[PDB]
Amino acid sequence: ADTIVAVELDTYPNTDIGDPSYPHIGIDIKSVRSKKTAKWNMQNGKVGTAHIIYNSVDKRLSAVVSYPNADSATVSYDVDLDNVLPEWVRVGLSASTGLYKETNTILSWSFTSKLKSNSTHETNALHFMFNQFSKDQKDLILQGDATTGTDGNLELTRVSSNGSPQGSSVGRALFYAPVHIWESSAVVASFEATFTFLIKSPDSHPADGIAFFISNIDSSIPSGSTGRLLGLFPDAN
Amino acid sequence: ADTIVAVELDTYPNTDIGDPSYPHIGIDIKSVRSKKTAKWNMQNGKVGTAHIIYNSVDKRLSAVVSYPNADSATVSYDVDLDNVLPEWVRVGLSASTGLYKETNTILSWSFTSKLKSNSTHETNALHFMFNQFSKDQKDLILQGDATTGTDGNLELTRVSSNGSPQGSSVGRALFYAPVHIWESSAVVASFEATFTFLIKSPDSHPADGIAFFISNIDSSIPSGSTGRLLGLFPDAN
Ligand SMILES: [Ca+2]
Ligand SMILES: [Ca+2]
Ligand SMILES: [Zn+2]
Ligand SMILES: [Zn+2]
Repeated sequence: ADTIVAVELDTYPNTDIGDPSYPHIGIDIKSVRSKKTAKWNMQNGKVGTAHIIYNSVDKRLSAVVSYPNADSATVSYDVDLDNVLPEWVRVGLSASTGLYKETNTILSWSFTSKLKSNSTHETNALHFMFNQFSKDQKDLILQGDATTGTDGNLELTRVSSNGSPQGSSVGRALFYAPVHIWESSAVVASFEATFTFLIKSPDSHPADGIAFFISNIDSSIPSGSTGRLLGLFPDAN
Repeated sequence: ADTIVAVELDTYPNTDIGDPSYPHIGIDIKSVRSKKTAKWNMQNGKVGTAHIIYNSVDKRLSAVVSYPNADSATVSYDVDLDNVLPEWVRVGLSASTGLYKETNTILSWSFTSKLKSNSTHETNALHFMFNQFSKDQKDLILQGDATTGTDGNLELTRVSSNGSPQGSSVGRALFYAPVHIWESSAVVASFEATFTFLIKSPDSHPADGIAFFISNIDSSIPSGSTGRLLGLFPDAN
């Protein structure tokens, strides 16, 4: 398989393979069996605010989710990013669904790497601010059945049936450029993300969530993920 | 031919094809026949400080170069980036020489676009700070005969024969990711650069200059450019 670490904002409680009995936020080191979990409200179509950092002076890998007028879920996990994730990566988004429908609209996304040339000697960035996912955005290598455009939206489903987004839809949003990580020059590359989603209520028990992965520079949709495999896992372990 | 706009930090006076009598800074719209030139010092092996902006609030493609203990050579040309430079681009550096030698050591490089979702609404970036050109940098699709690494350097020559870098060699340094420009979402993307270089005196009348282009998303070394074509124009017109 391909080595990949994601932040599952899972919206079906996958009762048989490791997730809790509630729709949560998790974090995944190569395994859909997660490393932390945290309770999530699951509001209807409301916007977004999720935020993921990792320094290596404090080596916790963090994430929060708060709708505006809602609380935050600090689902931070301590893991050693030294030996778990390859030197040059390809960041981006992954959502899926299967037999249940939900909206996986992303409207904005950002990033900032800062990797330790000689720690003070002017580290390297890849910062962006994608508030405007257009029709013909071409630094995205969006796999699967992802769409974009028509508005400022990134639609990681098969959409526009009145926003009832055609279940067993999987879509990935691999960003174009690579970033140095593994450790080697050490690994304080304090990568940030802003993950402003929209999960509309389709009045249909909405369930499978969007992830935010960091993968190897090569990828595909692994062995089918039309459902609980969450777009990036080949296997349910 | 490839639609291209360069900014020349020329060291060779090309009287025949149209450069003035001294080593100059200039600016190019689809031709080596520049629009404006200015006085540039051309010292020996010293370092670096160049700077290129374009604010469409002011439509000046301004450019200065300073050695420390030197002046600032403004070569700003009125150009409307509306109709001259493609809807998605591929930025990068370009150095070349032919029949004369020069060292074209680049030691750091940067960028910052800021492009107008809805003018205030959180312009998109692509900021990087390459102070750490590695041996195996892979967000560069460096063309020609450019090299990198072994130290923090981006050697746009064939070099290391005591760094007297083996005349008639060309190498460009195309960055990986594109930028939306042409106008379409209007063109206030104030793209900045910082271009810390080092032109060693080879004891051989140092000549052919380094550039800074914003080309099409495809390019090459055009039709052979071992010399006056400055790495990027197919023809001298
Ligand atoms: Ca699920
Ligand atoms: Ca020339
Ligand atoms: Zn889960
Ligand atoms: Zn010139």
